[PDB]
Amino acid sequence: NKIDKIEPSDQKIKEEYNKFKYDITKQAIESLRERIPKRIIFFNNLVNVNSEPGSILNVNDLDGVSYKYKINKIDDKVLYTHYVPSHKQIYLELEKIKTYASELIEIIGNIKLWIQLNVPRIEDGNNFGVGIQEEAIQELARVEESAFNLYDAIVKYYMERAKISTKVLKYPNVSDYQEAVRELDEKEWIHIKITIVDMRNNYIMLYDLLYKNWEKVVKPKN
Amino acid sequence: NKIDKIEPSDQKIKEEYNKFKYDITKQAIESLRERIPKRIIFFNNLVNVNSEPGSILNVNDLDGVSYKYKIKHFSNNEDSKLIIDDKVLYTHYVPSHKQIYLELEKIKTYASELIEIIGNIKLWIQLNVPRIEDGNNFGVGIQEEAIQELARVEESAFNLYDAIVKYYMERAKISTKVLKYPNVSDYQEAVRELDEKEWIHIKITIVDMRNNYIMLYDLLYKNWEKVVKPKN
Amino acid sequence: NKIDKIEPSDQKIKEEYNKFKYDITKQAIESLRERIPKRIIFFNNLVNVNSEPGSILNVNDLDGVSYKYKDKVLYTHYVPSHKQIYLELEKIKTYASELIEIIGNIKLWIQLNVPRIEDGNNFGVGIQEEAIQELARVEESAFNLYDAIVKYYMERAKISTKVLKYPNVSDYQEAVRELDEKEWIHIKITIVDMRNNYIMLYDLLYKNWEKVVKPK
Amino acid sequence: NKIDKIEPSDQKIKEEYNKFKYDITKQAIESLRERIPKRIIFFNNLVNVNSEPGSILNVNDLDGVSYKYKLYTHYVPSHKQIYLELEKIKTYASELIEIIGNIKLWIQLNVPRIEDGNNFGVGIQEEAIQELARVEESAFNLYDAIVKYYMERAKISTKVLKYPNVSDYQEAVRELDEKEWIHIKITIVDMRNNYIMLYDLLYKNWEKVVKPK
Amino acid sequence: IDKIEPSDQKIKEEYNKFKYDITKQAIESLRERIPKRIIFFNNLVNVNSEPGSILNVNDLDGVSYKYKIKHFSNNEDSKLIIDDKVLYTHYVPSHKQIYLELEKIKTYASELIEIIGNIKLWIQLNVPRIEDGNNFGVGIQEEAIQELARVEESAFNLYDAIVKYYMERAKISTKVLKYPNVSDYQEAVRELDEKEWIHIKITIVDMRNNYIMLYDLLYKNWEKVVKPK
Amino acid sequence: KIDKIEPSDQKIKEEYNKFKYDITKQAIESLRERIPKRIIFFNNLVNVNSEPGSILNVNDLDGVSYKYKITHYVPSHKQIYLELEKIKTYASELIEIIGNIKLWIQLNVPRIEDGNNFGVGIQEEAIQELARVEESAFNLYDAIVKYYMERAKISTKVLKYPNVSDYQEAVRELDEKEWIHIKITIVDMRNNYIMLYDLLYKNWEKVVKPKN
Amino acid sequence: NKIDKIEPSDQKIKEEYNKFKYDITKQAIESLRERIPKRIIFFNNLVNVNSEPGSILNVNDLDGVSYKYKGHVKHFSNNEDSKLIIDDKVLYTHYVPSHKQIYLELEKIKTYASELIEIIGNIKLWIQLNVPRIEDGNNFGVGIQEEAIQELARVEESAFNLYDAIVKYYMERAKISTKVLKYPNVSDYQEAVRELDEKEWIHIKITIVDMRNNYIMLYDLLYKNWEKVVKPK
Repeated sequence: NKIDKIEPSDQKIKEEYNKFKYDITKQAIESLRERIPKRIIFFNNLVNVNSEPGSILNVNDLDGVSYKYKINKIDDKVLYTHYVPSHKQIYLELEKIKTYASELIEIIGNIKLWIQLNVPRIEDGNNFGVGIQEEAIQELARVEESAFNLYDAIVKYYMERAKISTKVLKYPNVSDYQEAVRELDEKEWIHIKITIVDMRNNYIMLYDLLYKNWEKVVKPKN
Repeated sequence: NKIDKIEPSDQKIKEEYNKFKYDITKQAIESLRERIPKRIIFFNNLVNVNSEPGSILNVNDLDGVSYKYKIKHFSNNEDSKLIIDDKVLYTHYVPSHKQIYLELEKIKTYASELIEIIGNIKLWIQLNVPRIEDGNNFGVGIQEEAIQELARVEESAFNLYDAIVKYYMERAKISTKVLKYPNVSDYQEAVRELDEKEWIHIKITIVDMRNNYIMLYDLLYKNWEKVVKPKN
Repeated sequence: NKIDKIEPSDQKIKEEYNKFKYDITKQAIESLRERIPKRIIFFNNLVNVNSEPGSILNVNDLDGVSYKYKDKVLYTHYVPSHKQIYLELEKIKTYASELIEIIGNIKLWIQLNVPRIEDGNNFGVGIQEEAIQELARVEESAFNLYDAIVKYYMERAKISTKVLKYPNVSDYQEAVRELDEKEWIHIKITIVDMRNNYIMLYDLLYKNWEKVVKPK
Repeated sequence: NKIDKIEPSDQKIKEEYNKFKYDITKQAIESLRERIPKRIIFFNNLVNVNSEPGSILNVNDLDGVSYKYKLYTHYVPSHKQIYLELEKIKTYASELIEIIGNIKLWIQLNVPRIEDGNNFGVGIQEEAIQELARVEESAFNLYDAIVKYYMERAKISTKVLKYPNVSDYQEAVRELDEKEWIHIKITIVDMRNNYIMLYDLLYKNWEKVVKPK
Repeated sequence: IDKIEPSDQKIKEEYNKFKYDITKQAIESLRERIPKRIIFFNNLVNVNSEPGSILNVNDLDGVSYKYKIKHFSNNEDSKLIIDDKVLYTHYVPSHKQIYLELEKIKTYASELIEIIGNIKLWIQLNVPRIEDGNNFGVGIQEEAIQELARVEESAFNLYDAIVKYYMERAKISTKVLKYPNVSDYQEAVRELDEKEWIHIKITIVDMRNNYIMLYDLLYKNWEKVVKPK
Repeated sequence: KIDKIEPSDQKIKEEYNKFKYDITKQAIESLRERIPKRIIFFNNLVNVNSEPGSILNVNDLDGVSYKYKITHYVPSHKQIYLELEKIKTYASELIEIIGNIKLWIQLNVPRIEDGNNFGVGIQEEAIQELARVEESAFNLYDAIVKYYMERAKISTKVLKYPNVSDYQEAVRELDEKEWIHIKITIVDMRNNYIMLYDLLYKNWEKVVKPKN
Repeated sequence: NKIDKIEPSDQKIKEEYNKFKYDITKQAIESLRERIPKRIIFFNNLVNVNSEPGSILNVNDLDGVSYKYKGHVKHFSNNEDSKLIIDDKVLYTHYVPSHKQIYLELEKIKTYASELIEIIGNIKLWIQLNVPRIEDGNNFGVGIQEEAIQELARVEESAFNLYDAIVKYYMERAKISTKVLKYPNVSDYQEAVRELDEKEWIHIKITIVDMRNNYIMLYDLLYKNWEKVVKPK
């Protein structure tokens, strides 16, 4: 009543699948030999490890005047007596953050998939090297998950900033609402810079982790 | 009060039941030999592993202009406030993202077929769990691990249907805020970001399809001997 | 510190109680020999395992035009309910009602079959607990369907309220459509989970029947 | 650092205290020999185990027309039928809480002095107290759940008045009533089944519940 | 330096007196205060009562304190505009019967926290130096403190719950005024009062039963609570 | 590279060592004097010898002077305000005293080694209780803001519904709750000081030298 | 399936990578030998351990009168403390200032938190880079390394949350001030503003102590376990 072999029946698909496992290995090795070290230097050029404290995580280049509450005393924000514009400077920086996050997820996802495809058949005993594989997969997914949540967090920034702006329009002299907008912008600005450092450091620990344990990641058994 | 057989009494049902267990095994084997490999190539053809970094998870092909706030019902009164049927009424038009709609429809298709295929492979293994015994059940642990990984992918795809309703609800809510507060520019940026978020989530969903289909296939292929006969 | 035996004092009650334990066992065996297998085949006929992928969990047979935004007062804002989904939801509740009755009595019978607590040689009693737990999970799972149905109508009503207030904000109308499409899928997934739960319970009891009845 | 016995000082209270321990034991035994079997047959007569599937948990006896939404004012009445059925539930739950609490307390009063080893029978006692407390807490939550029904039904009814043509709000009232109707009957079955498993559990492990050592 | 006895000798004595005074109060509670309260609460909810004679609602006034479809005597049952804000003159009385019963509940809870609190503290102060092994009696001490703390914390939450009753009753009563056509809002007030009435009585039983299981627990394991080693 | 991490600046090394000396000084001073003084102090406010119900009562609570008045305002409970200020003082001094005793024990955990570190568990047990009481006192500042915010909300409802009496009963019950909560806090102060002191005193030998 | 070495192909990249690992070690050692002890004494100078009880966590230096409701910029100067109709919507000209004293103190907190995040991240990364190749057995010292990394991340996340709490302060103060404008008859709303400011003043000072204590607890942890943190094998 049964056959118990599950090789793909279509021989053309069987080759395309095997070509796929080859192509991943290329991308995985390629990321480790070229892409990732270059990205380490890239983010380091943005947040140099040798910087003195407070020279990275500061708020001095943050424009606190161009994008605050304004009064007016084929169109735009001119038919209204008071508007509250968005922080274009933070917008431009957030756009860069998403690019760093996308390219990270692509790179990490294929390296993680490659290690998963290298996990051997489950057996009893002598699978200490498999734990190393699992630790690497775990750390890769953790970094990947962290970058994935950035896209949703950015929508929350605009939604939260907009809510406060409505309150500023209703209570334009209650100053704590305006300080809240400023503080929201300053917080997002700091979070952006901490994200960039996390990029730099994550690429480094992931590269260092895989490099040290490369022999067990590839051949986890004898 | 001491009978110890519970085979179905109806011989027609006994036949229909046994045929059902056969059909499961049949469909499960077919999914592994053809349906899954075909989809591995399919999704890879959509998000190729050989793509250059940033060429998959980008937003360059997302129309960010055709479906933003503009300045059909109630054709006589455009962009106005009405009092109709004793209630307040906004004849302000804010369109949906026709581009995202078409992509979201395809996602549900990928999710539907995944639940059907993965669920049956999971069901087949579950129905293949042996009688509970003490000891010598290491192979049962392999069965449980496979069922867990199969169930995780299945549940992840199942959550997509509910999440899509939230996209339209969330997009609709913010658009109301743009209509009430055209001065708060962040409400317009929030709509813009929401579409960008959904566009990225769509593409990451497709990659997860590709990768889940392969690791599940690769996992089952490697442990196939213990998944079928966990004790002999 | 007086007398320490507790058989029911009224002898007529003792008979009705013993009769009750007989009536459960009959119903429990009957559920395993006929009621559950008959229902497994029924739900499979609704979501057949032999269907091509996507032909089960789809939305092709869902009417998406008859019940969208278009008598009691001299009104203009009328928004009907999805009569097609209503009929399917009514069928779901019967499936859930019949499940709780069938599974609950099988569970009670197994509970009544747990022996006196003793130390050791109770591996089969652990099997009994697994069966009772799995039966209770399926019972609890089906039980929550009634509340989920109330939420569907409530959620559809709120969105429909939003469509009346913002008749040109198109995403509110998409949200109604997607809500109905979601329920249509959930209805079918509910039927699959019914089918799969009944058989996994049946397969579980069948394989371990000896330890379920005589764990010692 | 003075005196190390804590027997009650008042001899009249000491007598009343022991009488209470006697009265508990009496009530508990009476509950197991008469009160619980009597209710098992009682609840079974309301939800007979021999009923065909769906004949218990149905909605056929639920009035779905008398209590729906009605110059012209418009009111929304309560489901007087569900009111009537919910009142009985609170009666069933109250009598259960009274009965189980004293049986649970009696076993608690029968838990021995803590010793090392040979306290396997105490585990039987603990298991029994756990199940009694579980059933008691389950019945206790019914009073708060009933207030939510009226609160929830009132909320939806407000929406029907505000949006009298959005029919899903009217379906929500109907569905809520059908949900409460089903929950009522599931509660009655849970009563029957709880009384039986509690009685069956105590009967089987009676020797260790009374003499754990 | 490695000794930390108090430098002030008057303080050092007062501290020893306090440990003595606690031991005094705890024993008094076990010998007199607790048994008296066991009988007291039992006289309120006698164990010999037939089922339903305790947890019923027959003695609850459900008619005197419902909304009748005093300040601002000129405009009765009306909506006003004062200081540019909305004003409702509508009168809705409080449930005076439940108020009197709740006041007693707070008294029972206050006396419980004081009595149970000192017994718990006394046992805690009797925990020996932490050592490895031969600490089976310390587990008994820990078990007693846990049950003592559970009863104490349970009673402590009653003060907060009583505020919620008045807040919830007022909220629903507000809805009855806004929606006199929604009959379920009127049913909700009734059920809330019936719920509080039942909860009050179950609280009284829990007082009775907690006093007994606590007294029985300490008496049976008294030897290990004082000399766990 | 190089494998020493003594502070490079010789001036900092002295300033740092003086700090660790000052910590030990303050912690011992707290255990020998500050804490026992607090035990007697709080006991004199909630005497253990009090008859039941004489502590946790509401008899001394002014419940009429600060109710809804008559154009209509709603005043604050000045009596509770004065008692809340004292509560904050007790909590501040507690955090300061307990924090240094906790910090000193944390600074006294030895170098990590494998096995024969039963005494380190005692240190951890002591730190856990010290932090628990400190965290409990820390939340008092936030809880006080909630009192006024909650009281103001109810008073807002009383102004909107001046004849719905349950809203007025809610104000009264809130004040009575805060009055009781204040006193339970003082007892918890008294009891925590003793349980911490008694715990440290009994296990003092292992708290200081957990390994010999 | 070919070669299983993944050294960077460009020798130039290997130099910047190796230079980077050296530059971290420099920064980490510099932080442990100089930066952190300096910070310990600094925060101690703000909340001195030798202070008598209640002299630190008090409210005596808090201006609670200058900024309550009767460097900002008053708007709608023609209509003061009134309701207006602007862009067909509701508007309250009412002026309610911020607490400049709390503002200045919060600005200092953010610098303390930023410099902490910068310092801790490099020490943590350095230890992460110093965790050896995974091997079976003799990895008791790696547990020390992991424990050290764990505590470093806890402190780093703790400081990170200060920025959001500061946004919450202003939002909370603004809402209550809104209530004071609507209900000047409810005296408890005015007390809530006062208590909110008093709460933040205390939280500011407790934050500074938590800084001080975390810097020393991290330094004390690394100093005592230095041999196993660097060479666990």
